[PDB]
Amino acid sequence: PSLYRVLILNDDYTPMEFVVYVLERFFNKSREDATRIMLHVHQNGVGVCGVYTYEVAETKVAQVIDSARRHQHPLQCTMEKD
Ligand SMILES: [Mg+2]
Repeated sequence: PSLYRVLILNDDYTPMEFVVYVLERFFNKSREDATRIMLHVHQNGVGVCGVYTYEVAETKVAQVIDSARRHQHPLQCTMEKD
């Protein structure tokens, strides 16, 4: 039962608030944690949102893209074997 990391990539145009909204909503973070991960990514260029089983991980990558495309932001999100 291998696991997979769900990451988001930093870009220069996506609002800070939407990134915080995303983590709170799709990754189940309190607003303190959300703020941390968002700030971390902003400086590091990449950050782990969470770690799940493959398909759980897969659903979360898809929901972040589908969501990002509706707010019309270019937030990049993908996965990788933990
Ligand atoms: Mg390990």
